[PDB]
Amino acid sequence: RFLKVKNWETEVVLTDTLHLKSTLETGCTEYICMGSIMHPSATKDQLFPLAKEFIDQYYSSIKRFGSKAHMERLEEVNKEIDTTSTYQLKDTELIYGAKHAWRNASRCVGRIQWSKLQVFDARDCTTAHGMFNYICNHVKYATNKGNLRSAITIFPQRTDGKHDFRVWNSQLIRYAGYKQPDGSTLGDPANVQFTEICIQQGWKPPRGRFDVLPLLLQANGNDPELFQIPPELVLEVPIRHPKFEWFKDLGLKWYGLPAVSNMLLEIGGLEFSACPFSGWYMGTEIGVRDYCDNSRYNILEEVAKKMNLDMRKTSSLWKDQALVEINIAVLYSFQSDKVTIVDHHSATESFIKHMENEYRCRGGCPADWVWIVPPMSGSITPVFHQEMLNYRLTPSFEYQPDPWNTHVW
Amino acid sequence: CPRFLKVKNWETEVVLTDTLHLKSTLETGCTEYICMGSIMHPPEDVATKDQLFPLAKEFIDQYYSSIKRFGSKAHMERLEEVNKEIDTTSTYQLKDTELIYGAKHAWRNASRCVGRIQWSKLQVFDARDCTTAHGMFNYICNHVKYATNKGNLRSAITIFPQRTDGKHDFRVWNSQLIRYAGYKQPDGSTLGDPANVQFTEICIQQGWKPPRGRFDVLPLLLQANGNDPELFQIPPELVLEVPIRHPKFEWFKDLGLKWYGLPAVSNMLLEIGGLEFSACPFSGWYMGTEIGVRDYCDNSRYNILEEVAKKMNLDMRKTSSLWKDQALVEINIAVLYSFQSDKVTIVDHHSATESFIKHMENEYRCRGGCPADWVWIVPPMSGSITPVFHQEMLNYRLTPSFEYQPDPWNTHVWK
Ligand code: HEM
Ligand code: HEM
Ligand SMILES: CNCCCc1cccc(CCc2cc(C)cc(N)n2)c1
Ligand SMILES: CNCCCc1cccc(CCc2cc(C)cc(N)n2)c1
Ligand SMILES: C[C@H](O)[C@H](O)[C@H]1CNc2nc(N)[nH]c(=O)c2N1
Ligand SMILES: C[C@H](O)[C@H](O)[C@H]1CNc2nc(N)[nH]c(=O)c2N1
Ligand SMILES: [Zn+2]
Repeated sequence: RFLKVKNWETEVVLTDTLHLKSTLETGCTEYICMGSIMHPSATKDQLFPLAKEFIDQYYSSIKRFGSKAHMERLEEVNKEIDTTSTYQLKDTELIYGAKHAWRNASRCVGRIQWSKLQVFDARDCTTAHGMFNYICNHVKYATNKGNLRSAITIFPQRTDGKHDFRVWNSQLIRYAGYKQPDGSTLGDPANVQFTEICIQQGWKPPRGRFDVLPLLLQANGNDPELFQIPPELVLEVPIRHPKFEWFKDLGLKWYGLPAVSNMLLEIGGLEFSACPFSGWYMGTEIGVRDYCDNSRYNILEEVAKKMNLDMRKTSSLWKDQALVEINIAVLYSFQSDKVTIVDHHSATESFIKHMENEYRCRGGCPADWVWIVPPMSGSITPVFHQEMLNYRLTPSFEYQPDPWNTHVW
Repeated sequence: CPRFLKVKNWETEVVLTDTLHLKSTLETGCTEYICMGSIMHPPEDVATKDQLFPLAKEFIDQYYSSIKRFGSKAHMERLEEVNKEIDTTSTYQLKDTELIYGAKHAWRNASRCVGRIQWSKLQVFDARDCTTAHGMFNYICNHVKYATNKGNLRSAITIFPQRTDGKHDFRVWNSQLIRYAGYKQPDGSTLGDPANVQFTEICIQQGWKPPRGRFDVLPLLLQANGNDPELFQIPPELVLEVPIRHPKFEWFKDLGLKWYGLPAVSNMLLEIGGLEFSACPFSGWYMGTEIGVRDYCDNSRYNILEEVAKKMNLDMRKTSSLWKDQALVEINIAVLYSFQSDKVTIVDHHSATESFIKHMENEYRCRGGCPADWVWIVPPMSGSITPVFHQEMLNYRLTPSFEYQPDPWNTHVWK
């Protein structure tokens, strides 16, 4: 079927044909929808049709479907799968696969940029020291003195499952979290477990509120190893407020480079368990979730107090006032330090434009409303009013288990 | 489908187990290859004899299970009396007790409603003896006055006769009992509520004389027994309204905003045991954001962010200053303050969502689940600083239920 999606603000109706091409499951059925579940539920024989499908859409994308080059590649991949229990992507294929996995990421609001992605091939890597060198170069390239540039670094694909390359950090750059005797938590509570694994591995914690975690790198199934990122490569921003001169005294900072390192890139049936990728921040990521989640840095009440707000009744919306002021500060700080950042109004605007683009040239755009709508001021951004269809296209980024649950030393 | 499904809360790590989904009765719109969770709405004939039997049995069984009389003499006797009735008259009539049970459970089952902690406290008015539009008018006035209660609002539903052959439907043509008119001007601007322009034009055609103001209460347009609909003015003393003022900004009063106290949906269809109640207006009380964020600040609605931002002396040329966000909070502070001051029941989105989490947890324990539509349950401002944002939810359709239905002017055969 052709499916329609309506924007209820503009009455614009788009027509989705692209969904007919998906094979992977969403988790929903005709009787139960799991649209708000965060994580719902290879061999020679499995591997070839997947390989064939990806190769097919690649040569289709470059308008050479059924070409001699196409036929040979199909033949080449078959004999290699047969003889080696796997196969290797051409460079052009790797780049195409990585850009399209971003393009297909239904939960990403930043996808208007999908084709501007710098791809670093690290499939010749064999050691954690190698991984560290590769990741350092990535961080340096992507940070670019504040003029952030999208990048992905791709390490060797999974083979027998026992020689996995893994970045054990969930992001390349995050702040430590410490469990106080107090019972309270210093730093970022989200990272308390990982911080303790690093300490247990020999890392000497400064026990501060914003200590950059070391890299914990696993290469070829071996034990992971600790590395400190050279600090001149770690760009950070002191958060200050344009009208509240007391905001600086709060002592808040964040890092400029968002770099997810715990996901799995899947291309043509090949699995890349280590593929750190980075872009730039949407302000709410920091100002709403990182800072104001009860299970994170949880600063709302501190801020509302310096704002001298009545905090006795919820209906004074003191939390909503403090939240807006915090997010103003973050945007103002990054902008003032010339560090790339986008606000949720601009970002969601761009995404509606991107959707339109994708429907026009590709016949659809998979999108996850639950994730796309910003965590504050939802209905005054255009994506709130935009119906979206969610479905799974490959190449893709997938979740994988945390390494400390499968690996033994 | 698996017998046990798990939902997690990511803020509190609390995990809940759902078994109620097994009783799901029809389509969500989703398939295993595509999710339609953000789609708003995913023949003039009626249920046949053979279609009606198992639907009725299913409901009656469920009713007698709820009163701990499953398999009793009374249960089996009711089943037989219903069956005889469907067989000889092609339909059947609900007992008052079943009617009340069914309405309460349609609310309880309403996956998009955050106020369901209140579901068992619902005044049901049986208007199945109604025959004319004047009678519908009488019943609706009585509803409004009861539910309003001088500002101490009480949830209520009034239920008109069920559908028979489909050519004799009772319908309230209004989408809500109380709403403000909208008027398209020759120059393209809109006066009043742009959402209601179509319906307003219908009323005007039907004989209504429009004051052509910013907040004119619309008349009722009421259809009884499949006849042409008729106009009635709701007595203005029965329409409680709240002028919007702000605790700090004294200029806010000058914006001349007000809203009505009673939210009352009148265009949905109530389905009980396969019976179809096409006119079933129900009402509760407002969550502040419904008015402060959607009614006032949607671009296609009253759209007042700009005017408010101006009076707040905010820098409005860069989006990153968050001038829209700042004014939105203030508008919603005013709405809550104005309702509380006039002692009209209202709930803020923090209190409401926390109550719904408690409600949901209780439902999981006593009922084995609680269907919920995250896209609708999460508030339209400040989403992640409410507890429902972090709550995984399962969405599925149980019956009895409230359902959407075509707009009556689209289907009506004019006499
Ligand atoms: C360039 C600027 C970018 C912006 C502004 C952006 C924005 C976002 C945001 C706000 C989210 C929600 C994540 C959360 O709430 O935790 C997200 C998710 C995601 N992004 Fe993007 N992103 C950008 C670049 C990228 C790049 C370069 C990639 C990969 C090459 C990418 C892949 C993804 C994926 C796979 C998700 C889903 C996360 C999950 O399922 O956990 N994004 N993005
Ligand atoms: C008593 C206090 C109540 C509160 C605070 C409340 C709150 C809400 C809210 C905020 C919505 C979303 C509305 C929107 O965004 O348009 C909603 C939807 C809904 N409510 Fe409740 N409600 C209440 C009472 C009731 C009652 C008494 C019923 C039925 C007997 C009911 C049935 C529904 C239904 C069926 C929807 C679905 C909306 C749709 O799909 O169009 N509610 N409610
Ligand atoms: C269990 N989830 C693990 C991954 C969590 C995650 C995945 C992808 C993105 C994010 C948010 C961080 C981010 C990443 C990127 C590339 C850009 C951005 N603005 N923000 C978190
Ligand atoms: C397509 N229109 C169908 C009805 C739209 C609608 C249904 C249910 C609720 C609402 C919002 C009004 C409302 C009703 C009730 C009972 C309570 C409340 N807080 N708010 C709109
Ligand atoms: C329960 C729900 O799935 C979960 O809280 C989601 C909701 N939407 C989100 N949206 C974004 N962008 N990021 C998130 O982490 C989440 N969390
Ligand atoms: C496209 C999207 O489903 C639509 O804008 C929804 C989003 N969530 C909503 N949530 C509520 N409570 N009410 C609404 O009208 C909507 N609109
Ligand atoms: Zn779904």
